[PDB]
Amino acid sequence: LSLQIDAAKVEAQNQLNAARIAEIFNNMDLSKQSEFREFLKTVASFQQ
Amino acid sequence: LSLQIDAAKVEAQNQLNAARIAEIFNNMDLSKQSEFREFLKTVASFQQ
Repeated sequence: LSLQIDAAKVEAQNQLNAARIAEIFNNMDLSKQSEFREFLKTVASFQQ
Repeated sequence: LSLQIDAAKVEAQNQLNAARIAEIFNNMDLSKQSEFREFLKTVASFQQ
């Protein structure tokens, strides 16, 4: 009972970690570069 | 039982901390610089 329960929720946490962690690195870095293209967008409006 | 349960939820909280903390630093700083590009946007409307 506790064996397959705990192993099951262990793998559940495993998809939780792959999911959340990937969301972290991706969303953080890519949103940072979105702020980058946005800075360059405002500079583009300046050149306009 | 309590061993793999508590270790399991410890790593669960670990992804919770990486997730939420990264959300903090990123969203705060990047949204701050969004207020920056927004100030410069209003100044751009002034120059217009």
